[PDB]
Parts: sequence; structure tokens; C-alpha cells
Amino acid sequence: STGSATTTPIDSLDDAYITPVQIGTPAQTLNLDFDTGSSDLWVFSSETTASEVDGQTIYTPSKSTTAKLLSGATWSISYGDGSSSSGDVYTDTVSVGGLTVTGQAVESAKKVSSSFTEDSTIDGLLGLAFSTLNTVSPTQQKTFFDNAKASLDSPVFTADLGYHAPGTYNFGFIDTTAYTGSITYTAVSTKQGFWEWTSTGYAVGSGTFKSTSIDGIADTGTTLLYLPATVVSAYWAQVSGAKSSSSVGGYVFPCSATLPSFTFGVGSARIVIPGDYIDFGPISTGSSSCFGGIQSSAGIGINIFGDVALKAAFVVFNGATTPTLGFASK
Ligand SMILES: CN(C)c1cccc2cccc(N(C)C)c12
Ligand SMILES: [Cl-]
Ligand SMILES: [Cl-]
Repeated sequence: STGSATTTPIDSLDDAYITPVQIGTPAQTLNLDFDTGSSDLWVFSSETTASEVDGQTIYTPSKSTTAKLLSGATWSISYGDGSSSSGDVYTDTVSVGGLTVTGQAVESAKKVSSSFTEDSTIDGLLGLAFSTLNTVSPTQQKTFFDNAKASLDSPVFTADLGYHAPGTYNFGFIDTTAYTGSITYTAVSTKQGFWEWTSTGYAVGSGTFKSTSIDGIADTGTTLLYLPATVVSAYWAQVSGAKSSSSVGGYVFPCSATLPSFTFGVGSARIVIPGDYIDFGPISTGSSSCFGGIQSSAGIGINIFGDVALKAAFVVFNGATTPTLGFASK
């Protein structure tokens, strides 16, 4: 089998991407944030504290003839950005772009943190990291990809995120028309539950490529590109007027600037992020200071190849017996 669904930026800045997902019988369509950096499929629901729902579409398990409460099961998650959610668990039928898993764990939120409430466009998350990170207790549950993998034509999914435009998540096949050149595959460590790989280096604009190993995760659920302080300093040093701002929380630059591209290495291959992809607009409404899309990971403990990086590439999440990651230009 295969599945294919269109993913769309939630706003003008590509802060996140949402993909329609069908849950239950009859189908309830919710727009979920596909997150290769986590492993829980959780949704706003008829059980979510009413004060914490503000425009999201909710899953109502009582209206699904295939929903079954998973007895005694609870979940609770906290994300790197400080947001949080928790609740109980059902199993139900879940379909993405024509691909169906029966008995998928659907984590129904009883509580969400303020940032989730404040984002009316995201009805929940669909985690696509490794199931070892799933938070359901006392019996850990599998991700949608893990449950679907054996049925797929090929045990892979692909992320093809658009810049200010729609894109595609495919399951079970590689669309050879969706990229230029070849796909370069690179090793993955699953030891921390992430799609963790080692970039071979970077360049800033037309500058000399620096060969250096950068360990990081491919995370579609993180907006920005978080890299070591030395690398980020070298990038922003090329932007007239750019500075690290303690009050704003990262590197900012004059909105009148044209940004240089950023290249990262994948083996011997190179992925070029256009400079415009690094502009995240005014720091506050009407400001002429703009927020940078490349920021330091120093306060994280891991580098994060988030949407800024991933949207510049066609990305293969290869769930073969030994997982690997593939990147192609596009
Ligand atoms: C541009 N923008 C909205 C931002 C401005 C100031 C600080 C930010 C910190 C993290 C993430 C942001 N996003 C891009 C959503 C920030
Ligand atoms: Cl199917
Ligand atoms: Cl190299």
C-alpha cells in the first residue's frame, strides 16, 4: 500500500505545516502537525478542557463506531519548545492520504498548554520518530508509520515541504519526479529515538565549504535550523547589522537585508537553503528588526535540522531494518 497527502504551512512564515488526517468511523478529519521529532499521535478532543479549545477541530471518540478506549492508558508529553499536553487513549482507524491503519493509538487530550490553545490551525500532532519515544503508559504504543510499515510497498516515508507553498508527505514510495539529481543516504542513530544523523559540514553563501561533523536530528516539527554557536556566528557575521539579541531570544537582522544562502553537507552531497528561507519576519508587529531562521543550539544539547533545512530538500525517512535518511535537492 501507499499513502499521499498534501501538507500546508499554517501561516505566512512557514511556522509549521498541517496535513489532513482521517480518524474514526465515520471519518473525522483533523489537521495534524506531522512531527518526525516525536512519537505520539495526539488530538484535541471532546475531552479537552473547554477553556483550552479555541477554534481547533476536535476528535469525538463517542461518535466513532470503531473507537475503543484503551483501558488504563494515559499519556503526557512536553516538547522542546516548552509546550505540553496530556490525556487518555483510544484505538481507532486512522487514514493518511489513502493509507489506513486500524487499531492506531489516538491519544485524546484532556489538557493542552497555552501555546497549543493559541494556535487554532493545529488540531494535534502525528509523531513520526521511533516508537521508543511514545509516552503512553503503562503500555507504550506504536506510531502510525510503525503500524503501517509492514503493509507499505517500501518501508519509507518522505517529506517534501514547501517554502510558502503546499508540499507532500508520501508513505510507502519515493516519487522520483519530486527531486533533482540523486538521493544521498546517510546513517541514522536510533539510540535517542530520533532520526539522528551527522552532516558533513556547511558553507555560508558563496563561501568555502567547511568540513566538520554536525550531529543533529531531522525534525519536521521544529520550525528553525538550530546549529552549533560557531556555525551560527559564521552565518550571521555575513549579514550587515545582524546581532544576537538577549531580549528577543536569538539572532535578529534588519528586515531590509537580503540574506545569504546556507549549505549543509549530506555525505559528499550538498543541500542549499536559499537565503529567503532564513527570514522569519519582524520580531514584533511593525518592527523593522527581523528574526533569523538559523539559531544556536547551544542551549539544547542537540542540533536540529528543522523545517528551514528540510524544506530545501526532498527527504527520505527510510525505516528499513537499519534505518537511514536520504536527502536530495529539488
Ligand atoms: C519570527 N517570530 C515569530 C519570532 C520572533 C521572536 C522570537 C521567536 C522565537 C522562536 C520562534 C519564533 N518564530 C519564528 C515563530 C520567534
Ligand atoms: Cl491502507
Ligand atoms: Cl564531504
